[PDB]
Amino acid sequence: MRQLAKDINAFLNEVILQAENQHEILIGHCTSEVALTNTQEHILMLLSEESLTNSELARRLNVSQAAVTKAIKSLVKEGMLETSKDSKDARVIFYQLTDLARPIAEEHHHHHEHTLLTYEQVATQFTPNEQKVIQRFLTALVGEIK
Amino acid sequence: MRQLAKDINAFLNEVILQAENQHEILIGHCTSEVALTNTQEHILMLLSEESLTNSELARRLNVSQAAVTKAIKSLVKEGMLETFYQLTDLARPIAEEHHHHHEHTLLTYEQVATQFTPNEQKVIQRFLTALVGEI
Ligand SMILES: [Zn+2]
Ligand SMILES: [Zn+2]
Ligand SMILES: [Zn+2]
Ligand SMILES: [Zn+2]
Repeated sequence: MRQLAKDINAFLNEVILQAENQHEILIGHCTSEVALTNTQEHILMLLSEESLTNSELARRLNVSQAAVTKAIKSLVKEGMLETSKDSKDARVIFYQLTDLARPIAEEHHHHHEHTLLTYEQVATQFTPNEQKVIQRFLTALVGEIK
Repeated sequence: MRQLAKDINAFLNEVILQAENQHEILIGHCTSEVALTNTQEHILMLLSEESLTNSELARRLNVSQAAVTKAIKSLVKEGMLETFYQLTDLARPIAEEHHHHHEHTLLTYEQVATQFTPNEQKVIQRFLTALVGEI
């Protein structure tokens, strides 16, 4: 058996461990001045863009409506979200960010960018030809996992 | 930005999705005729090998002691474990199935690796190590 087979198993183990039960991996520490859960921040990021329903948020976040419901209630309660109505949105009423939430959504967005840039750093340690090999590997691996 | 950077992010999300709550990914269906969580099966597998404290199990799976303990209490309630904790006869085929599932998983990764040359495999190895190093 090739060493790589064992490396793949250990790698997947490490990924899951690093995910810390969150629905996503982000590189480095959150820098927000208000401590919201990762899921809460991600919601603020998404809603800073799309005015989604709690049901649509749950599908994207891959969680239960209940969890989203709890997240939203907390966000409304903590003054991160408020109800609103305006000509730019078809919805009769939706949750939009308050001024307090703006920097949070922005920070979480920056955190996603930093995460992608980190993978960019990793990718560029390899030649374009080598990157292609790594691409083929991820495709074959993900094909067996799903 | 290199597309590979985005592919990496997409891949990690898929792994996390596939590992729903579990501490590990396994390939294919669990063929146990019993509806235990993956963590429960894994704990049975380990205890089928040797007696371990809940603290030790937690270090083995890299999960909280709370996670291990809850799994154990359920296993006891389902008649899989008894007082260290030791397997009952009901649990034995399950621990065996979970071990076979692991073997099948490694064999699948072997099949993946052998789609690449020895030199290509090294590249992929360096990649895995570099990626984890940054996480
Ligand atoms: Zn943050
Ligand atoms: Zn996020
Ligand atoms: Zn199983
Ligand atoms: Zn296992």
